[PDB]
Amino acid sequence: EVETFAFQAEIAQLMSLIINTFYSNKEIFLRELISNSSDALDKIRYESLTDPSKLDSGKELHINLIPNKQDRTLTIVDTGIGMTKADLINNLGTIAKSGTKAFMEALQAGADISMIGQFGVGFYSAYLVAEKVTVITKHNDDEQYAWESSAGGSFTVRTDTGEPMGRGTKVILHLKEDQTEYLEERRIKEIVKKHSQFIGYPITLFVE
Ligand SMILES: O=c1[nH]c2cc(CNS(O)(O)c3cccnc3)ccc2n1-c1cc(Cl)c(O)cc1O
Repeated sequence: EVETFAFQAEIAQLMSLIINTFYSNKEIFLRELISNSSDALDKIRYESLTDPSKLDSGKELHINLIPNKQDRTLTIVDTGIGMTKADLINNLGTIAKSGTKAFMEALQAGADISMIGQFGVGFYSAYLVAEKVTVITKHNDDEQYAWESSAGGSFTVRTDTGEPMGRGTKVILHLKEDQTEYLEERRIKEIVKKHSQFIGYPITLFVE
């Protein structure tokens, strides 16, 4: 059973802006996704201070970067708080309608696409490099779900019966044919060092 949803008009417009605008500094997508993972990890860290049983689904708080040259995918895995099915559907737990507005008002006021994260809609910068994005998530209060979208105004949600994660979120970037540089170890290392060198959780770059 696959459910198909329409993006809210402001999100479809934000996604069209990211896909169609000429902007060479595409590498910021990784900073934005690592920042989202760090926010999810802060959230489970905080919640577990009062209820340590919330870490029954996994005590390790980390981020893994997994390139796969054969599948042409870059996967960002975190063991953060995860998202419920409702959260996924409601713009991946973001304030995307009000954030898209504030980002649009900022762009007209002298901002560039790299400031997207300040408006809480940094997730959608994944479409700077990916033709398709799959989000696998597991929250303690819900089952494991897979969100997916190739943009074009719609997304799907289905239960994920493949590899249970325990808790957290997996962002699978199906890279555009001319964005394969983001599968190279030296390029990922460079971007992590430049934009995410002081994240409060271990970032492990997997090798092939
Ligand atoms: O899976 C989750 N759970 C998350 C939880 C948070 C924080 N959620 S909360 O605290 O409910 C919130 C919502 C809206 C505004 N302020 C705070 C942030 C990112 C999360 N993520 C997450 C989201 C994206 Cl898009 C991602 O790339 C990776 C992630 O781990």
